[PDB]
Amino acid sequence: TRGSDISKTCCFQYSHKPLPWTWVRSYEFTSNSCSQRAVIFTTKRGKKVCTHPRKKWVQKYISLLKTPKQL
Repeated sequence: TRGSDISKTCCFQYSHKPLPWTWVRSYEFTSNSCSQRAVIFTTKRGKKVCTHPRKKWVQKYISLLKTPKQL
């Protein structure tokens, strides 16, 4: 919320593994202009990782890291 709100960058590689919540912070969906829509999980080190929204494990990390409750 107080880092880089202008991080509208696309993604490409997708990690397939449960990241250690100890180093996880939040997440963020890619932009619509990107040619490959993908979710992203941010860690405590400041490194945002891209991932696929299809994988159920990712849907569990997004709802857990933070719920989309913004109108």
